[PDB]
Amino acid sequence: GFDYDVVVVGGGFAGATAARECGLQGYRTLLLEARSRLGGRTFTSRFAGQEIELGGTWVHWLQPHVWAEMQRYGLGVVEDPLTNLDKTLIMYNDGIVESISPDEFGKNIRIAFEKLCHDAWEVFPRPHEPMFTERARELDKSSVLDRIKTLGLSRLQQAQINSYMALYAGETTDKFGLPGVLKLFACGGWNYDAFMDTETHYRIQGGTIGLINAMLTDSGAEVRMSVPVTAVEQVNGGVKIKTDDDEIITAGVVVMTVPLNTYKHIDFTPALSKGKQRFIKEGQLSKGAKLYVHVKQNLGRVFAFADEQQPLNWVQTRDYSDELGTILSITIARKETIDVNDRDAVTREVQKMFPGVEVLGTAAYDWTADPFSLGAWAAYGVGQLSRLKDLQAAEGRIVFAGAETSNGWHASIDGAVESGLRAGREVKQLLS
Amino acid sequence: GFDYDVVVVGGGFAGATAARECGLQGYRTLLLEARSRLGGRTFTSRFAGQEIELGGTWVHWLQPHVWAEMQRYGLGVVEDPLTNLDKTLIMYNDGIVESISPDEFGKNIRIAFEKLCHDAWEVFPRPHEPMFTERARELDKSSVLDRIKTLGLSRLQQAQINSYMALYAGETTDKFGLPGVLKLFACGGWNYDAFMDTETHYRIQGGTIGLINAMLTDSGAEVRMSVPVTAVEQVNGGVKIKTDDDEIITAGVVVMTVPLNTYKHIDFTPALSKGKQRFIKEGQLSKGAKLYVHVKQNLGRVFAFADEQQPLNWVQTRDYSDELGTILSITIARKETIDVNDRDAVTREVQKMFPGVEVLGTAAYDWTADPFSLGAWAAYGVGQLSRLKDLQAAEGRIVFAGAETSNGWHASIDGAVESGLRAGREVKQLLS
Ligand SMILES: Cc1cc2c(cc1C)N(C[C@H](O)[C@H](O)[C@H](O)COP(=O)(O)OP(=O)(O)OC[C@H]1O[C@@H](n3cnc4c(N)ncnc43)[C@H](O)[C@@H]1O)c1[nH]c(=O)[nH]c(=O)c1N2
Ligand SMILES: Cc1cc2c(cc1C)N(C[C@H](O)[C@H](O)[C@H](O)COP(=O)(O)OP(=O)(O)OC[C@H]1O[C@@H](n3cnc4c(N)ncnc43)[C@H](O)[C@@H]1O)c1[nH]c(=O)[nH]c(=O)c1N2
Ligand SMILES: CN1CCC[C@H]1c1cccnc1
Ligand SMILES: CN1CCC[C@H]1c1cccnc1
Repeated sequence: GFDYDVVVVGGGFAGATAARECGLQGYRTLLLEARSRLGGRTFTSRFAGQEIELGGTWVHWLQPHVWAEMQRYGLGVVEDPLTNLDKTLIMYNDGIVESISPDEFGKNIRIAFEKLCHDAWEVFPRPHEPMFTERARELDKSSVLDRIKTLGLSRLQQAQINSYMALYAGETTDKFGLPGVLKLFACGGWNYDAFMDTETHYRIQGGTIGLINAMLTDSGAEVRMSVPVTAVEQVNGGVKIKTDDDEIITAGVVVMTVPLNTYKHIDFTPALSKGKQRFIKEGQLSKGAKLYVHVKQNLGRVFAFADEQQPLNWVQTRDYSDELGTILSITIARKETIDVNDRDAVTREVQKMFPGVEVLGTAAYDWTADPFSLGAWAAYGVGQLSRLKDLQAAEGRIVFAGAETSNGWHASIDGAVESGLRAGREVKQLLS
Repeated sequence: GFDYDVVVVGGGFAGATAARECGLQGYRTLLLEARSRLGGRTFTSRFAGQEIELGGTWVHWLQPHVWAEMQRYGLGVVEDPLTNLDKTLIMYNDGIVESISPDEFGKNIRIAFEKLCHDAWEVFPRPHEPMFTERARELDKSSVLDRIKTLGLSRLQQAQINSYMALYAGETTDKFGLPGVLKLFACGGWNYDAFMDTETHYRIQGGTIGLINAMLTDSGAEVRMSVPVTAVEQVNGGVKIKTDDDEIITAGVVVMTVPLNTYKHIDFTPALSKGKQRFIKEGQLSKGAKLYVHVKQNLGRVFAFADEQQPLNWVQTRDYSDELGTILSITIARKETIDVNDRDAVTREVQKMFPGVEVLGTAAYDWTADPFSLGAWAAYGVGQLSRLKDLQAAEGRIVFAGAETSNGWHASIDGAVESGLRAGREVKQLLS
């Protein structure tokens, strides 16, 4: 006799997926979202006359959960200009920007990545069972920098791969866990060309928010925004959920999908297991941010890495023409290197990378400062992947999901969807 | 005012998927299946104390649609013994059986396959859009043998790759379309090690029939077996469906999922488009069959190719031990090379490959003789992939699906599931 069969906390991809799974079974379903918008660590917006994605953006058909959703809802891919590049740049830690022949640039990051992931087949034959091999557990004592130091890379190759890895860490690479990277590489078919294609090439037709809305419309669930959950109590065979204004909603089961780094906002009664408490105290690593810049010049199709002591770590073209100029998509590994909301600073750093351009505008999102993400994409520190099952475990009538808790594409939209399908299955089990 | 909102014809993976999609929307749904069982070109059975799969068997997490279903229903993988092989054999067209070091055997098929598919990245950058490039249309004038003749392969390599390709054709390789193979290779991450892992390594926990049953239970649809549809007439804004005993069922929309090679059993009014009629007159190529053999000896973990003039084209171990002996899974490219239901012949051919073994039993399935498949897995002849859209097109209130009609993994369970998700979306569009 509860208010709802299931309450889903969080309206990103994990929560939207879980609510869709539950609603299609006929369960009375409520989704509670803290922000005044949906999408979570994805956010569709507009800038310089284009639709832009200020969080998670790119997907691929090798990513099984999100691709199946795109198949169900009839969403095509939209290709960003990553082939036939006009310029490929590396900006080293010492501030030098060097233009590299695009063919040579791609050959060298491929060599570095395949060397970094040389044992991916042996360590992760089953990337959706991350601790399947003893070697993966042994490697979880090492960081990505530990391995980079043994590869004998050239100066170009070392700068490229350390830029790539600092971005995926949202942190310096001495803190970044090694097995999680090998596992993503295995997910992308154990080969660099395939894996790179999955990461920044194709966007969703209609945007991330379009797929969120399709799922929630399908679900039939009641959806409420601007309602943060601040406490969850298991009592009377179900759960009592309290919001910041002390209203109480009861439910048979709760699906938690909030980002790991935000669990400090929520009091659990009884306390969560010690393993989960350890993960909550640690958090995940990433301190990233994202921004678009509109410049007056037509730079064509460009790509740049910047190493971890520099701010503009991953740059590529979103749009270009003589009439428009260029819109650049820029992802930042560590928000401490640049205040993406400080336009003067942004203009200085962009000109450092592209001397002589005039900045006509910017659009930025500081995911690390946002109270309802407190960080960016999921990134495991040393030793954390080994303990993933602690985060995944159900605790009585509370089910846990979110990209951090997925087995496969944990840094991606796909991993969020995966965790939501798992959550739907677990809700069905708990309501049987 | 029809009997049903939607009638799904056929209870293989495409039909089970479509019925699930439609039932979860609340549409009044009926599935009609011709055989007295479900599963279509998959069939879970029992032999020598083990559960066996006499049709489609192996899946992979790089296959997005079937993997997402396994995530939803909580189905793990079951690994067959393909690593650390004890014996790898090649049987040439001239009947010689040669034992090859397993490491060398794998190196040589990898070289042959990567050479055959050397241009897969350029021809199929988007494997789910098969005619995206002009080069793919140009290559659809050539057969797989046409390309093999230009590779300069060794005797071992040519025999290995021609065996592999005759199996995927279910026919001799001079008739097999080239682009469809390049496209499957692209689906498997554009690399041989990944692609091979997707094809014969992992089975579905609980079997193909377990996943069919889960989908149809979820669907809530009414399911009727031993009811072949023999005619479909579009009339009165919907469809009239006639069965072999002249009963008539009416519906708003019909989803056709029967195998292409069986369309001769069904009269359409009005006639289907000329493009579809051409495909129906041509059919798809494969003439394959499958069988398991129980021998008294423990052969360990074995793998064999046999070239296309010989019958046992793809052999691997299903189970082995000293107490049990060995169960071998054998797939046959062309049913004209061996009568899989003739036990004496099977014993002769197995002994030709494994001289000295004692055959204790067999279990076989002649998919090419079965009236409700009239062939095996989908295999395109020369020029057919270019015309795929003709087969996919809706015709008024009739939607078409089945693995032959998919864009990606068309030779697989995954492509069937893909086509069923597409059909569900199209039914939703037609009922709006
Ligand atoms: C800048 C940037 C860039 C990328 C990416 C992320 C970021 C930040 N990613 C990763 C991808 O965006 C990410 O993995 C998923 O969006 C995570 O979805 P979840 O639903 O797990 O969490 P997510 O954080 O999206 O959703 C959780 C929800 O919980 C809410 N919430 C928090 N506390 C709450 C409370 N107390 N009460 C109620 N609700 C609460 C939040 O407001 C949020 O809506 C990505 N991926 C990819 O596939 N391709 C890409 O290109 C990128 N790039
Ligand atoms: C021997 C063998 C081996 C393999 C495979 C196939 C075969 C035959 N495949 C391919 C895979 O099995 C195949 O692609 C799908 O099962 C096809 O699913 P569909 O639903 O498209 O057709 P499918 O043929 O399964 O379903 C069509 C249904 O329509 C019914 N029907 C026909 N005419 C009718 C009528 N007039 N009225 C009513 N119903 C009618 C049939 O009885 C059948 O149940 C495979 N794939 C893979 O992923 N891994 C693998 O290892 C293999 N290996
Ligand atoms: C594809 N991604 C997953 C998480 C980070 C992200 C990414 C990669 C390159 C540039 N920006 C974001
Ligand atoms: C994995 N497959 C798809 C269709 C044919 C099939 C196959 C491959 C190897 C041996 N038997 C069947």
